[PDB]
Amino acid sequence: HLHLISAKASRKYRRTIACLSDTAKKDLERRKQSGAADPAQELSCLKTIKFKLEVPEGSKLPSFDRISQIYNALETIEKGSLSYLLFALILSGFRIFPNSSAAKTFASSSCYKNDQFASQIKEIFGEMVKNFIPSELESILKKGRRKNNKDWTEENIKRVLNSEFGRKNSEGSSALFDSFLSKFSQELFRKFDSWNEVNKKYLEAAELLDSMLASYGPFDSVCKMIGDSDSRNSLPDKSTIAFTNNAEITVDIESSVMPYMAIAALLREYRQSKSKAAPVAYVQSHLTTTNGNGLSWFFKFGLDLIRKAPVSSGSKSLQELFSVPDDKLDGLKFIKEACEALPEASLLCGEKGELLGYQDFRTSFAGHIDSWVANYVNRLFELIELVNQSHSLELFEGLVKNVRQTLKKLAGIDISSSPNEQDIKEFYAFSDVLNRLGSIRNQIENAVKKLKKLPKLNGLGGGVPKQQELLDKALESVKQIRHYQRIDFERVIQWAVNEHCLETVPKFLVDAEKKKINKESSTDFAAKENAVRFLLEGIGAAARGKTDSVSKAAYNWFVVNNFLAKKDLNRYFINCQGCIYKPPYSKRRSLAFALRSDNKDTIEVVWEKFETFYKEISKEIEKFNIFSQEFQTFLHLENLRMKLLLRRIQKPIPAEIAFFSLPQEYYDSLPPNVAFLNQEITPSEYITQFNLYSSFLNGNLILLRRSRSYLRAKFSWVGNSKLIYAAKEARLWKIPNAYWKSDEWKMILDSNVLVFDKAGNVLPAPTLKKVCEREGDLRLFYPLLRQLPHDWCYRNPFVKSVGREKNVIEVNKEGEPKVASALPGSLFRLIGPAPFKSLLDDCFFNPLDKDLRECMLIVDQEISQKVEAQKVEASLESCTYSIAVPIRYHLEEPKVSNQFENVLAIAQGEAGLAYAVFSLKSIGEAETKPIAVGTIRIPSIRRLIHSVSTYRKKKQRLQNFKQNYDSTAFIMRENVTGDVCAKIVGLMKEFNAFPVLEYDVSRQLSAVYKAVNSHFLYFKEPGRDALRKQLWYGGDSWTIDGIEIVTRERKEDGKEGVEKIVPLKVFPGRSVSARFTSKTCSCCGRNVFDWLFTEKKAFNVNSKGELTTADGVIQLFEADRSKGPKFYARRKERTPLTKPIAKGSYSLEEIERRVRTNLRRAPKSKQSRDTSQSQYFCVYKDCALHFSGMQADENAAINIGRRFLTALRKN
RNA sequence: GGAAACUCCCGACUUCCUCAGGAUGAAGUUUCUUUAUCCAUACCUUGGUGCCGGGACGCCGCGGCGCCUUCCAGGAAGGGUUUAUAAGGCAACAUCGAACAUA
DNA sequence: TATGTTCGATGTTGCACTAGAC
DNA sequence: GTCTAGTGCAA
Ligand SMILES: [Zn+2]
Repeated sequence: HLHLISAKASRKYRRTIACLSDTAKKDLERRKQSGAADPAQELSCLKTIKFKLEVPEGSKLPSFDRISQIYNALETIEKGSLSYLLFALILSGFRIFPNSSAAKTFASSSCYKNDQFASQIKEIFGEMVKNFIPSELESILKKGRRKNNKDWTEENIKRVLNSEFGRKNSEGSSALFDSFLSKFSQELFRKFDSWNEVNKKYLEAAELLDSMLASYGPFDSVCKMIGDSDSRNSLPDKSTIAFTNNAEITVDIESSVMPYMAIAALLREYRQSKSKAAPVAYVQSHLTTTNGNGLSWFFKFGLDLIRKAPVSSGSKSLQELFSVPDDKLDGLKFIKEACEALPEASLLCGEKGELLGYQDFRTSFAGHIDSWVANYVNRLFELIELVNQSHSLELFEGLVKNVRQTLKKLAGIDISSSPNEQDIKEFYAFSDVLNRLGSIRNQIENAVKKLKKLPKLNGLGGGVPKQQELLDKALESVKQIRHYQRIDFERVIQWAVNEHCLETVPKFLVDAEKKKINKESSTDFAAKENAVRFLLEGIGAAARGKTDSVSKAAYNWFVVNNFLAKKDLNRYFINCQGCIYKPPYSKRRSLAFALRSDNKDTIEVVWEKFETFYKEISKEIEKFNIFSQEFQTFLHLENLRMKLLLRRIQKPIPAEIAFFSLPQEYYDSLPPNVAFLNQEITPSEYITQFNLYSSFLNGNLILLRRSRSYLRAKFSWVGNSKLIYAAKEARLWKIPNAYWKSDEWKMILDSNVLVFDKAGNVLPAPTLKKVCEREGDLRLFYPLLRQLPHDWCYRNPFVKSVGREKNVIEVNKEGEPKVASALPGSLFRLIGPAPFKSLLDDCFFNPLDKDLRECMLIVDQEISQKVEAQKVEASLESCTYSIAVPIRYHLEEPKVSNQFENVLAIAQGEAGLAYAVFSLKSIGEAETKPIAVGTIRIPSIRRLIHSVSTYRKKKQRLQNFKQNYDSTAFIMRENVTGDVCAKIVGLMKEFNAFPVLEYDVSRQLSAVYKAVNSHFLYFKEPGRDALRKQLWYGGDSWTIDGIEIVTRERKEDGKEGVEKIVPLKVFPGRSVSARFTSKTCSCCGRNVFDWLFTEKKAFNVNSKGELTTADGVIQLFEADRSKGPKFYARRKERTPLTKPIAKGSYSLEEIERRVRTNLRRAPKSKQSRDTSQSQYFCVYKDCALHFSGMQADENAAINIGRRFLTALRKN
């Protein structure tokens, strides 16, 4: 038919296109002038693939608890976790730096008089120079250079020094310091023969520098300084940590709030140092330390060493230069404690395995931490300004300012004290307080500033959840919630009894109902039938659909008591459609059922009837599980009754009576609905606060009713990028005969790599060995290696595949095959389909195209909860080990260049999508004739619409234990979303066009459309952008040469700017405001909205219904009455509009509905999958759609095309 | 668009198409589709299918049956309706806010 | 405003080179 | 020649 590209072909089309993006073109250009292309300096993207790993059984795999334990070491902020220690370190008076050198200088702060020297430098050079202080000077000389920075030419030396000193390329400039670097650089080139020699001989270099400087001015001896600090260094070799006397120590403090202080402590110093950097970045520099570099020693050598030596006795006293008294030694005790507490690294090891250490996780750990640091620090600042910019009120002001100190001290801006744990507690409480008052705000506002709540202070967490413990808490939570449920229920009714305020138990509805219908309606007949409905519906709802005892039981009630016809009951109950009670003066009125004429039950009776029934199930529910389908239903009934029971009160309630008497442990937060307990008598408002128990009850109930879940532990370690290429040893390969006609394979036989079976069947493992050893580029056999039966596997992270012989080849990051030794039963086989596996190959054989990146090991332990001992107990089920391997598509390859000629206009039908293509060439007023037009199926859509209104139970799929809400709905949208973009992508290829899509305006369905737009159109928001780049392979924008478009921005207060034209850029899609794209006609070219407005601002229908317009003659029709009501239904043809309407004179509005009704007519057959008004015809007798018909999508598609086209009043 | 099915909901236990490549050929102006061995082993989704079960609607002589039409006396011309050539896949963690809806 | 559902979004990781000791 | 513990390099 018109079959579009899908799968690999579309991935190829999209990727190719990426390469044609504006940036990519730039990159290629750069290569001409640049010559060599950097992998990291060109467009790329990451494509992650997950492969479960087929670990062979008979492997020494650890218990999940053992696996679980480590993971927690890594991610939890409790004592015995890395986060604590890092926190302990700062808290307990220490500092972490990226390198060893910066550490030594810091400690020996005294030896280097940076303050004066800079002072002097300014006077003499008359400008402050970046990083030109003795302290920093020492590191620079001492530091080493890599890559092409090592080249020992005068120029390179100057280049580096320039950069280090923030000196700009000013050759012509006769700057005092600029000309000093040249002299210095020039005088350094001369006297040392390499950079490596410069580091070794660092006082000589220091000297020289001081010597040169001597000529310009009087400066102290750097080298002396260097020697001086050098003499006093006590620090362990390469320590990236140091102790500060100026620091404040806060040992033995709360784990929950420790993070708060360290950030605060560091933040405070940010100010002392008068740093120019952002606060967010100052702490990340100083906490984690620049790529986990600080922790590389600290987690491996600093940890080891800090357990083995004693705080004071080399004694960790002189090594870290502690206070001689114990002014600040309380500090070492807290960190010494932190180190032993952290368990030694365990059970994860490298190849030829030896255990991995905490230093191997520095990158990820730092990323986790710094992410939080960014977020938390941003909060405070938000908080402070948040603050800066009825006894309780008394409390606020008094208590408000104290909040400033909390925020300020937290932020490190107050040196009055370092924040107390209580400081923290106060903040929330205040939050507690402000919030109430805000509501009060709203309290008298509907009678007729924002003391709005303030945001939370962030926290950190992590580690596998304790499944059993959490479950048990729920169980106890549930028992207690029910228990206290009753008491609040019992007492309030009891209170009512004494004050005798109870309304008629069943009158309530009648009264309440009757209030709804604002009219006489005889005495009490019109409102009592509807009162009988209501009871039925409510109780009707609980058991409709369910197949439990109670549900069927309820059904029986309806059956025995004969409220409705059997057919009727079934449809309500069994088929699950239609309803017992219609809201009066219903706007939809979807054929309200007929309660049986015969039954003569009275409203008072039903409640007595129902009440009796209710009693029955209550006896029964006693024999069932709390977590049960039956109980679930009963609760539904119980709530209705209980509320109805509660609702029968005509007087307000005493606060002491209704106080929601539930302990705190069992619950957490009450929304704002419940922000009260002067003026607290609540007129029938106990219902909502009352509803809490159920909702609260429901949450725990859900958790315990969930049969399956999984817990996840994930690990990412530097250097975990090695995937292994192994041969399928057990198989015999019959190379096809026709393989030898190609020169390559011809070449293969000669090399004698191959080893045959007596039968002439190649043996893979044996042959594999040959290929490894035949000296040279392995690349010779890459083609064979791609054909030779092989498997991609991964080494067991816990055991040691030492290796005696070179079994297989192992592949790294940029394609780095390395003949390694693989043991038997030591590899895990990656499990995935062909396309997936193939990429893995490409990563090996073809690195420039794509290469492997660091992977993540994910261990999902699946647990399942089941009921025993009248409790829910969880038991471990299956463990799956998976590997997520990022694939970097360097791409950065070009093909035969091209551009978009046509345009793709897209419209979305609710049962698919429609398009229209226009040529770039036809840019004149006339001839905007669409090259092509059509529609595409896309079934998912109807599935989405048709499911959301059905409200069916979401598909059960394993959920993380952490997740407490269903994500089933989300995934589907993601899916539906995919197919929609696919087609557009598909269409795009054929027509070499770039799409134009309507801004949005079924609501579930809109969510997806919103998303679809994310993929093509340009948006700033990171989420929207991220989606796009995924599709277009990191591509940014494609600009069409020779075309451009008219833009119209705004200035201020919604004011029109100016019509400016610029070159046209498509991302690869652009947008158009679809204002009544649908109303207008594609062929006609005339909207109907014109007289719409014109007439509204300031009626001669004919016999068949003709109207005098400005632009033609609009012929409005009514339901044809030619053959009778019963018949069309007979064929199912929907009663077409062939019959005219002529009432002589019509209202302004009347035609509006008429025309409304008149254009988007519906479907030909009743048995359509379309309910939407799929068809629209231009009204004029002129338009060809009048007699013919069209699809709204195509039409709208066209208008859309045309409208956009006008814009590009460019060439 | 090739080949197929036939009213319409809600539920219950089975089968799995498609999939990335390598040396070939036979044809059809730098492409289109066929076909041989051969490596790649099939992950996560959206799905499809077979099956019972509980029901419903539109006719009809509590029960039979099921897309509308029309012509030979159960059969030949037409209409519609629905589709599988399946479709998608960038991971992870921690944080924060509320966000939509339904009558 | 009220009845029940749910996502929406920020921030971070998915380093690479080599002097000196294994 | 092999490896890892340091930390520079691009930003
Ligand atoms: Zn028209």
